[PDB]
This record gives sequence, C-alpha cells and structure tokens, in this order.
Amino acid sequence: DFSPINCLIFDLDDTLYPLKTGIAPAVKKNIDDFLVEKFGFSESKASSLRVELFKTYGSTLAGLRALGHDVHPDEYHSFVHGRLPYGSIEPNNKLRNLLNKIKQRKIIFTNSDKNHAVKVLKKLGLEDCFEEMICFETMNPNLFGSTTRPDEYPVVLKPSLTAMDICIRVANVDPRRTVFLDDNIHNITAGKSVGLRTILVGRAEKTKDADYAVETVTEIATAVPEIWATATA
Ligand SMILES: [Mg+2]
Repeated sequence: DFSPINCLIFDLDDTLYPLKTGIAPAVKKNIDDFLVEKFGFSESKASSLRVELFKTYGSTLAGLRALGHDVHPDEYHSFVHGRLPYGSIEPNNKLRNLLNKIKQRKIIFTNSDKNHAVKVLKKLGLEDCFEEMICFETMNPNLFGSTTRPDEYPVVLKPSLTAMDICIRVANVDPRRTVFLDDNIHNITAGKSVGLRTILVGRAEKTKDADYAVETVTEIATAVPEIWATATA
C-alpha cells in the first residue's frame, strides 16, 4: 500500500549537524557548571545530580523545578546554551540544497529554546528551510510568568508522548504522512508509538522502532527514495 510523505519533522541537535561537532559534551559540561554555580557542589557531585535529574525528569531544568527550585528557563538556557561554541557548527551546503529540493513541509522539533535553535539554523545556513518550529517554549508556554509553586506547570520534553502530541497538534501533522528524524533512540521509539515513520540519524543500523537509519542526515536523499514520490494516495 502507498502512504505518501507530506511532512518531515527534524530534530535539531545532533541530527541537522553531526554529534561529533562536540556541542553535546559542551552542553553536559555547562549543565554541570550550572549546578556548581547554583549549589556550590563539586564538579563530580554536579555530574551525579545531572544524570539523576535527566533520568528521572527529562533534564536538569525539569528536575530542579520538580524538586521545588524556581529556576526560570531563561536563566538555565542562557547559561547552558549561551556559552556554547556556535562557531564550531559548520554550514552544510549539501543539506541546504537537499532541503530546498524537498517539496514537503519541514518542521523543527527540539527540546532546546528557540534562541539556541535559531542560532544553530543560522550557522547551518538553514534559517528559511522550515515552516514551523516546536521548541522548549512551545511545549512549556505557561512557564515564563509567575507560578503558584515551582512545578505548577511541569516541564514537557522529548521523549515524552506529551511532547510528541504538542508537536503533532501545533504543526497539524497527519502521522501517517509524516516522517520524523532524530538521533536519539528514545525519541524514535516515542515517535513510532504515535504513528510516525522514523529515521534514526547517527547510526547505519536500525533499532526496532526505526524505519530507516542513516549515519548522516543528507543520506536520506537516497535511503528514503519515497521522499521524491509524486503519488498522493
Ligand atoms: Mg538530537
């Protein structure tokens, strides 16, 4: 049977640029340094808390608020992303050409704040390629003013199905007609569970929940030939 692809949802970090760029370990270091600044922890204790909060709540920001700390998202993102070596993100001309050839609607779906995402897309040369962006603010629209308690509006992040649902609703996605590209195996599982077709980025081998796997995102031009199909049924 034929299901056309009318929409592509792209993760940002480590999907539209390769993991080996080195942004991901810088973000981990920055989160540890944020916890040292907040709590006067050693770096070693900071790392221990980061991974616990990441595992339990989805991120250190999510966890701090769940535990009763009134950490505004801007404080966190300014520290953790603001400090990043954005200069190390290389433009990808092949990718820009590909996205421009692709006729389907293209969406960004990221846990990062919009400010970070826009900086990354600018470095990549992709700032006009996407017609919707579902970012941290999108998933957490009530988290920027006063709250009754620190966790009145719990932080929503990928890979939660809550996050998936917000992406699908904001972008008005038909999951049967949509492919989702992400480097994170848990995000791929979540996407598959809400009916999306899935492309694991950063591995050549598929997980059980990946329809395709490519090491680099530009490989979809040949690995996913249905992108170029013209049938609509
Ligand atoms: Mg990613």
